[PDB]
Amino acid sequence: ATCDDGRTTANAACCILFPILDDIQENLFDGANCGEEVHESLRLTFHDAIGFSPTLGGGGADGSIIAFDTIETNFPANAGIDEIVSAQKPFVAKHNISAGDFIQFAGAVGVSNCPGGVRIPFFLGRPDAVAASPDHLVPEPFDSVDSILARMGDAGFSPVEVVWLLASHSIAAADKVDPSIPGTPFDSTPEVFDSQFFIETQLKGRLFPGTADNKGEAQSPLQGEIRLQSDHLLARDPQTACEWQSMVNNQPKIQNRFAATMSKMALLGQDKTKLIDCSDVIPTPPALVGAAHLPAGFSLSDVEQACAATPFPALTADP
Ligand code: HEM
Ligand SMILES: C[As](C)(=O)[O-]
Ligand SMILES: C[As](C)(=O)[O-]
Ligand SMILES: [Ca+2]
Ligand SMILES: [Ca+2]
Ligand SMILES: [Fe+3]
Ligand SMILES: [Fe+3]
Ligand SMILES: [Fe+3]
Ligand SMILES: [Zn+2]
Ligand SMILES: [Zn+2]
Ligand SMILES: [Zn+2]
Ligand SMILES: [Zn+2]
Ligand SMILES: [Zn+2]
Ligand SMILES: [Zn+2]
Ligand SMILES: [Zn+2]
Repeated sequence: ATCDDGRTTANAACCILFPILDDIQENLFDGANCGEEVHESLRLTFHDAIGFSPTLGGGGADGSIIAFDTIETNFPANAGIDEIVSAQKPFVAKHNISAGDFIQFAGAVGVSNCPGGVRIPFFLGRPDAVAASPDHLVPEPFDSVDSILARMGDAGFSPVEVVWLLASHSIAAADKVDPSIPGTPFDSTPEVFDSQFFIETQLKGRLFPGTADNKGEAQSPLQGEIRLQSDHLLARDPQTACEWQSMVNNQPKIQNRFAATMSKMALLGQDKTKLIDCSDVIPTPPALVGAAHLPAGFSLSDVEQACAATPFPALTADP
């Protein structure tokens, strides 16, 4: 199909997305960059979708975190998310798509701006949210591995799928974990969707980049970086350590698993056979330019190898 302006897409119904794409690319993403708003919007896709529990309720990827923001944004685990919700609200008001669709669309658009990134499958047609998420559904950085795997499992994700989804932390920072140093990234390349995150989480911790007693924070190996206690544990726990290490310098796996699992998350609470596939409106992501590697002055002796079956891979070091 050919839309009013000459752009094409497989299903004509997808045409309404093109002006929305242009609007968000300039006005939310600072001109199609992989920056702060991309990161927050990708976080938002998760804090929307994971509000889903067979026992407790919540409609999943339904736009509830916008529609019921007054409730959801005051949950402790949602600290800091009010900023991006308030930034997305005017676009949702202005355009003719549901908040659930908008959140997933903005997340997939944003991720496509990141070198090494992926086009997450996107489906159009979610109805407006009809309930707030229950509290206590979003994993927290001071939660155990057992707790996180049980929560994500409750929502339908296996342990390997949790690791795959945490490739998100390759383009991410924290603002509230240590509010003395807001905006500190989880890897040395927060504007590149790469395996740096899985390498750097495996390094021996050395320092706290800000203050030293924050709940849910572990030592970081690098002054410009913050480490979550949840990521420290997942990189090391016998349940997840071997999958974690398998991501290192495995960019094809990161891409293919992240996109597939994000699609599954984007569809929590929904039914893709009632939705329309609009994946071809999402832009083509830029490529990686070079290999993930150790930071300057590090070596493999700085890696806390945690997988019994398989030696951590050789890596070069930024010299
Ligand atoms: C599995 C358990 C997870 C835990 C415990 C966790 C925890 C956290 C924490 C504490 C922050 C920083 C919040 C702040 O202080 O500003 C954060 C940021 C973020 N998370 Fe995770 N998260 C998890 C899974 C996920 C998943 C599945 C996604 C997939 C979309 C995701 C995407 C992000 C992004 C992109 C950021 C950066 C936000 C920003 O830069 O402002 N997270 N997460
Ligand atoms: C039950 As919980 C994910 O708030 O520790
Ligand atoms: C004290 As809790 C179950 O919200 O991690
Ligand atoms: Ca929701
Ligand atoms: Ca990165
Ligand atoms: Fe509201
Ligand atoms: Fe913030
Ligand atoms: Fe580097
Ligand atoms: Zn900006
Ligand atoms: Zn922000
Ligand atoms: Zn519009
Ligand atoms: Zn809780
Ligand atoms: Zn908790
Ligand atoms: Zn942020
Ligand atoms: Zn364990």
